[PDB]
Amino acid sequence: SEIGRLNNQSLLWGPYRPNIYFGTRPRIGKSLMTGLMWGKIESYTDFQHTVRYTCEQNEGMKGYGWDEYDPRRGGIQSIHDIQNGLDITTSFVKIPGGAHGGSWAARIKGTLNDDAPKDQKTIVVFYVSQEGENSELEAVPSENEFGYEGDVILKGRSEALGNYKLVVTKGKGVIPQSDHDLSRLRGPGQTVVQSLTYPDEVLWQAKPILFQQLKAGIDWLVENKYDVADPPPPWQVYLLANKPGSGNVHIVQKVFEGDFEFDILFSSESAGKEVTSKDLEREVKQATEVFGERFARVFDLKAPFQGDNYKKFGKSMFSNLIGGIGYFYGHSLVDRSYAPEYDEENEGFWEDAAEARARHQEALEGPYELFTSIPSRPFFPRGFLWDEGFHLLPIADWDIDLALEIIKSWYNLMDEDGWIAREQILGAEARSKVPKEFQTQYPHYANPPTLFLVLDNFVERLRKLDETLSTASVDNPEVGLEYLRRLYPLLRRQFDWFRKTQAGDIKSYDREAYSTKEAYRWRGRTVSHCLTSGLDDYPRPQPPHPGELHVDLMSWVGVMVKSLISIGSLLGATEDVEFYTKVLDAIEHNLDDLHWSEKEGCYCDATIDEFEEHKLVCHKGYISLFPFLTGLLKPDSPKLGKLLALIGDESELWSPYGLRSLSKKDEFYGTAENYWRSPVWININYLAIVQLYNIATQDGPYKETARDLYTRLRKNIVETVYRNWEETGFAWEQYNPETGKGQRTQHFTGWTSLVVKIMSGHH
Ligand SMILES: OC[C@@H]1[C@@H](O)[C@H](O)[C@@H](O)CN1CCCCCCCCc1ccco1
Repeated sequence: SEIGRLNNQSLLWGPYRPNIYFGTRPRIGKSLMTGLMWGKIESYTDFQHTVRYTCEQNEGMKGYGWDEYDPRRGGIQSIHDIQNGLDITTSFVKIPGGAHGGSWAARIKGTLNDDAPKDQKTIVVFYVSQEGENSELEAVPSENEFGYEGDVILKGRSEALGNYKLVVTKGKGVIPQSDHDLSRLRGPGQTVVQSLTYPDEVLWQAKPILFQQLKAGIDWLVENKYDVADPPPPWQVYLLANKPGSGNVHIVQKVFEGDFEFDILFSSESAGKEVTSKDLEREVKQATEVFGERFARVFDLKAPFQGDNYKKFGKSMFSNLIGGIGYFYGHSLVDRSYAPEYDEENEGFWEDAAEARARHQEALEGPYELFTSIPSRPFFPRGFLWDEGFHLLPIADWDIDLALEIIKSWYNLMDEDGWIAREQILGAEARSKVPKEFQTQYPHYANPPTLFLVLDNFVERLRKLDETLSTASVDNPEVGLEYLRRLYPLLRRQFDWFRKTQAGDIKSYDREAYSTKEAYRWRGRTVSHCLTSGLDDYPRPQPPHPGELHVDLMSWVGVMVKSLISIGSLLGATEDVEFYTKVLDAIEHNLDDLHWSEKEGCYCDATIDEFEEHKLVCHKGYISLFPFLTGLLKPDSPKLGKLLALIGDESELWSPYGLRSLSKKDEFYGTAENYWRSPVWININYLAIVQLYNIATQDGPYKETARDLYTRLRKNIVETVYRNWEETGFAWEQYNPETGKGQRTQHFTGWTSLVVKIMSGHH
């Protein structure tokens, strides 16, 4: 309980709003949040198009991301904005102390790029909001008439945070001055604050709230005879009238000519002395040193990636992955009808289930909270179930206590039946990034249980103060077991939930096999898709059919039983461990009996035919290697070796750039949206690389073959991601097997980042 409270205290504050360029919030649903906004202003209508706040990716932004980050300490973020001619640094640092989760500081630095006019006007805004019934926040008024010559001090109080002061410093930088008649009523130009109150649930809507104030300002100009005959400068037209006070929103605005910097100092009163700029500098410096030392220890790049170029690459892939960590809070949209159509028991079941959806029974439920890393800051800044399985493997290396926090956070969402929604859209803010048609979660929709992989890694570590806290759950085996003891019931619940809801039909067709129980079929499939599997458009038996069996799903169950055995063993759940052992046995046999093709030489999904007999439907690709990817095969398996032939074969899956999702020989190669139908995906490649390495480092028939493919596949995967990073600055969602080019979505960190773990090795 001691270590648990120390983690709470340590992880409370962070820049946990990955959906915006820069902002802070604690791991409290209703509390204090900050956000940064900037935009050049050249005209009377331009700011609304230039201003930046939520993350996007267009021709306007060269790139951005974290150059170093640890959620316990802070980090530095770099933003390269073409539209606004600015290179921005956002440095954030945490100062432990008091009872309330410590303090923190940020420095915003903006440098004009060579293209920007030397005399650019740039509007910067710091937006602060506080939710809660019994909380207060006040801007201390200034001496001077029209705004601030110096720092803005906000004093606030809340049950969650105690007393605090949030200071936005005067800054370095030329501040432009107006000789217009308006300066008599608005001042010649200075820092300003507007204190406002709105009903709590709209506070997150910083852009509209801001724009509403600017609009009222411009309206006031027009009411008071300032016109096109003789107008003030644009930048003065968009400077807000100063009106500090109290409210649950505080708009702090500055305008700069040329380069600029300013600081935010959040001072927890319950702590010792208040935070200073000089403080922020020291801690920024200190954090970097610590980051540096830990990176070289945890991510020791092995040949041929020992070079500094690869080190910068790793540091970028790592910092963006871990930097995506967010805290989200609010209601989810869930259909709790449990319509019978979602049982998908009929032929044509996809029209049945569409009819139930068209009943629109869903409603908001919760609130819920989640602490999680995300795949994509610009496009999907939210938790995806099987994604997090992958995100946490490098994170777990860095800070196992951290990863366990995230696992806990995920498992806390599980409902009474055993279900966790595979996509976590929590609260109005999260919903703003998502069409309503795609918000609704479905209690019958699974997602690969990849979080079990991280537990598997923790379990091997457990067998064999920011320093202490990162590893406290492995260094103190009592602590480690107590975690598993508490988690175990939930793991088991989820296992049962898969077998209850994702069951395949053996007994009701002409199907002979060693076990009558073991067969699985992903609920949720449409004619062309099966989103729940993770592999959107990978070809599946056509037409979809309740007699389908999916070899990937079965292998995922295998992944879970094996973990339940390890974790059960460790807690001594003897009754349980024996159930597992009979299940793992049956899956082993059943994988072969239901999914093995001796003709094709790989594992296939199955359906039942027109004549009601079990057919194999083989599509040589990731799906076909699943038992191997998930480590279910014995190292001397004849089948394994046949699969090694497939993996290595250039005319099938082996591209210079990684394993192709689908074989070049399959009819569905590069068809339709071509999502999982040729491209190279780093997450599944990572599984292939890990499993090759296992075979390569053991006595057995395939040792040297596995070793060769490990060597080359590692090389191809790392190089492809790195060349693309070098050329484009980005991690990509997937990679083109013909050109090697990164495609689909940028800023995918995201499981692409597994590249730092591939390079560093000693699995
Ligand atoms: O990383 C999560 C998820 C993985 O779990 C799956 O394995 C993967 O197959 C698909 N990805 C991405 C899902 C994208 C969410 C849909 C809203 C995005 C809107 C858009 C579409 C184009 C650009 O923006």
